Amino acid sequence: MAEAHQAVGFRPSLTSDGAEVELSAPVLQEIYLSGLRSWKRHLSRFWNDF
Repeated sequence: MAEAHQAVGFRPSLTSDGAEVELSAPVLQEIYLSGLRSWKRHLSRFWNDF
């Protein structure tokens, strides 16, 4: 009685979200990585001078 299931089966795997979050992490990660590559050009002055 303490433990019970709504249904024997489970909704479609497609409907379920495999990813832990879907805020936009994948997009954010790509933008951050791309920005870092570009950042080096802007950081060149500081980078050259220890």
